Amino acid sequence: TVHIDLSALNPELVQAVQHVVIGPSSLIVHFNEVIGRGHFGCVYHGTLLDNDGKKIHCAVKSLNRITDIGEVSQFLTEGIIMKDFSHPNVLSLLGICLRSEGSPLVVLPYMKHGDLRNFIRNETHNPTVKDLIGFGLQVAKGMKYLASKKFVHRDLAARNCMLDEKFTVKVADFGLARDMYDKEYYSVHNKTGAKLPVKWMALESLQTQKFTTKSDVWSFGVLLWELMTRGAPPYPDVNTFDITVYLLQGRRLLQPEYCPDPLYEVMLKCWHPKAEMRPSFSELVSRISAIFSTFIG
Amino acid sequence: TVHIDLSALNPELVQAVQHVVIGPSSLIVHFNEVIGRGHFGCVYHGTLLDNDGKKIHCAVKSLNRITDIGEVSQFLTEGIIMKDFSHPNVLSLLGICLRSEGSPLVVLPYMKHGDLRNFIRNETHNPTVKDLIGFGLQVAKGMKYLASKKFVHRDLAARNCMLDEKFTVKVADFGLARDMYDKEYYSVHNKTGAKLPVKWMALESLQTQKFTTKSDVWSFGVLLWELMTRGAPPYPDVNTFDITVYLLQGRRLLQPEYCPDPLYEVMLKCWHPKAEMRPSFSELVSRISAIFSTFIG
Ligand SMILES: Cn1cc(-c2cc(Oc3cc(F)c(NC(=O)C4(C(=O)Nc5ccc(F)cc5)CC4)cc3F)ccn2)cn1
Ligand SMILES: Cn1cc(-c2cc(Oc3cc(F)c(NC(=O)C4(C(=O)Nc5ccc(F)cc5)CC4)cc3F)ccn2)cn1
Repeated sequence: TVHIDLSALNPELVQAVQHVVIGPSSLIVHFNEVIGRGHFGCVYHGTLLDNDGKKIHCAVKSLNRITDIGEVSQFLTEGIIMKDFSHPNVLSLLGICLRSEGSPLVVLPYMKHGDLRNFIRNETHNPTVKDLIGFGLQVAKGMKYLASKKFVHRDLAARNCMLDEKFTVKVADFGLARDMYDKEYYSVHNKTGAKLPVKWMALESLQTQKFTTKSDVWSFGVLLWELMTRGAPPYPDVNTFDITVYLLQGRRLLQPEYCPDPLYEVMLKCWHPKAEMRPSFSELVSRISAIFSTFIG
Repeated sequence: TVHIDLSALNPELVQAVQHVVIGPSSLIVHFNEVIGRGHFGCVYHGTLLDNDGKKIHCAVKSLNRITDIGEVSQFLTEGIIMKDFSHPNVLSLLGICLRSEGSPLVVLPYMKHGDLRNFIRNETHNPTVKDLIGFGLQVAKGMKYLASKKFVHRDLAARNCMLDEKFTVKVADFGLARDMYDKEYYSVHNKTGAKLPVKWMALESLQTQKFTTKSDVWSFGVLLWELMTRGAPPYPDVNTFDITVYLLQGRRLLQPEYCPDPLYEVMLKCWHPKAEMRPSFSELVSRISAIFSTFIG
């Protein structure tokens, strides 16, 4: 039971939400089929009805246990941010349900193969080295696009990239994760306080808490490493409190077994201690494209 | 076009600069908006970004026309000297940009009301006698602090005190000045040779070119006089070449119109021909505090 005063929301926000509102008899939420639980609420399988009558399989993200109007606001703006991107390697929005009674909803296209991290860890799938380089390239393209819209991601990692039925990677800001044998996704970050994924963070972000596109580039480097190790945890035998010093000493993730030398060289350029010396996403797309092009497998 | 060998700088200096480094990701230099031109280079309006997102209005001091590595060194040490002071009446440092390619930068907080001399001369502002005594007191407090760190200023005068949006005086070593109708600051001292502001200098400094805290006390006396006359030039009818003799004869700046007797008495004690007989800044803070406290206006 939720009653929301719509008049207490920013009116421009409400108007933006109206441009992507979902029809009254188009969405079915399968409460029986949970995808995950977060601090915000639940994510369900759902079935949206096309402007024609067609049945679209989607993921319904629902806001539950609401305590204040600011929480509704943030939920809705996150939704609106992703409405104004349009790129095959960035996860798109199907719609939003905002009513004065009941949980607000954000509806997303269903991603057949879930998150990229569980996919590359899954032993039934045998993604080849070339494939993994392919996935890293599609990610670079998504970040290249987002960096062109001056959007800073802050939480790039394999767990936040989804993978669709055509094996297209959609960069996303899911915030949830799951284990190999878990049926359901759960929250990665704490309910309150800053989102700090230490082992994906740039040296300067660890020190100053300031995130930039150039720090997304670092996280990408780490994301590449995940791909080439098929989802190994980074710096496993290092405590999250010692990471900073470890980096300051000049140590870096080591070359994974079947990772090509020039791709590992890309990862290092991503981890350059000076941000402005790291490559842009545009340069990464070109470098990794060249590598992919000349790779045999 | 300038390229600097960082390895040719003292390594401790470079390490100190690292503790206050700014990212080329955070500073915007408005080359279109010049504040002043000196022999070192230019000062621009600029916009620095807070460690997460806030836009800070600053002044960017840039080193241009560099001929040798010693010049870079001095520029940078001046910056570092002012990083290790911390006092509300001493101008602080926002940061330094030191890169191999391009002009080195020192970034400072923007002072809404510019230098103290132009402020008290400005007829749109009607600072009362009490206010002016207030400004002199804030200066004494700044010098008191600097004298406790064994720092000798050498060039204290109203033109080198800045004034912020709360009307706090920041003692500084700006080195620049401007006229009532000039839109832009210019150099006070010659390109080459010693910085010698004759009408603010202690008798012994005029003779021996040695500067001490006790000679800063003299300059302060003169600075007080500027304040009480709302920025009149000192010894106007005296040539800079005859000042020494004039002082040797025992003559001193006269009592300004609405200056209180006991504050003028403070100024004289500052101009005592024997340095060790002048008051310390700590004594000046007490004396002027008492005067300010019992002043009605
Ligand atoms: C088999 N399987 C299918 C699934 C499955 C699970 C799904 O759940 C979600 C996935 C998300 F990515 C978000 N994301 C979000 O809610 C937001 C988001 O994506 N932000 C954002 C996006 C792109 C940007 F560039 C920048 C920001 C608004 C935060 C939510 C979800 F519920 C969805 C589809 N499919 C899981 N397993
Ligand atoms: C409206 N308006 C605002 C403005 C305006 C102009 C500004 O220009 C500057 C002011 C300075 F004081 C320095 N100072 C310096 O560069 C140094 C300095 O201050 N050293 C120092 C400082 C304090 C000490 F106790 C001892 C030494 C290193 C020499 C530089 C500047 F570019 C800045 C802000 N605001 C001018 N008009």
